[PDB]
Amino acid sequence: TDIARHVRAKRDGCGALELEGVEVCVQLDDKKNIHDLIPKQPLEVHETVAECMILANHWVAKKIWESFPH
RNA sequence: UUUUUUUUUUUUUUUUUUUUUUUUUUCUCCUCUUUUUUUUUUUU
Repeated sequence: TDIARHVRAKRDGCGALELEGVEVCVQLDDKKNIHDLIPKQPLEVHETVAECMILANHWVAKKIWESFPH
């Protein structure tokens, strides 16, 4: 939690653009038919893991660029 | 006291052959309406 919170702190002091999409989820029972629909949401922990893997993939891309130029 | 005679089941067998699924019609034909076309993002 703390690590993610403050990786967020930094890379928003830089300043990202965090926006959203109109996404909905669907549950299907035994009969395979629509019990109900439910709008889904972005959760704190989604943001945490999103930024952890952003920074990860970022260092990855750095490594592989300085490692292979063209 | 009533003798004698009037044929019967066609003859024949020791002939060659080098093709081939099917088969033969039916004309030109008015697709109705918020749009440029949305798009990163993350959790599978």
